[PDB]
Amino acid sequence: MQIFVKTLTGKTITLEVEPSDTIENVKAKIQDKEGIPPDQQRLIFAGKQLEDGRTLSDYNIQKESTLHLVLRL
Amino acid sequence: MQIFVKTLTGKTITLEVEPSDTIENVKAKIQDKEGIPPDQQRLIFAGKQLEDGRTLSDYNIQKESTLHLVLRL
Repeated sequence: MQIFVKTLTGKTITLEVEPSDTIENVKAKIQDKEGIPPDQQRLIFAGKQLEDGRTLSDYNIQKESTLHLVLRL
Repeated sequence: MQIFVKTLTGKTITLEVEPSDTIENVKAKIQDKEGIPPDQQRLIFAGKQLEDGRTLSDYNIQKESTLHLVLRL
């Protein structure tokens, strides 16, 4: 399924993911696509800070859901 | 299908597109036709700022629809 990751800059990037993907998997995919280290990534869906060991299905992330990416040092 | 892209200068350019084209696809076509880098392009349809990962069908873009192109640095 495709999901959208939207940055505070307004840029959106598309990722092809599985419901069984974890948040770690998604950060590693953002690392591969955009070069952002996972430790510098904060992901948010539907008002929740996404925690590492849980899956997209756990958070009810679905086709063309938009997640928010906030960068942090 | 043909769509029209109208600039603030009044110039209109014609693009042959598919409903499955994404906004990224359209900006790459404008890049090819007019040499404008995709990062300098802002596309607007029917009052909405067009976001990258979505398709023309998503936005109800249709035959001979007019989009608006605003350039940005």
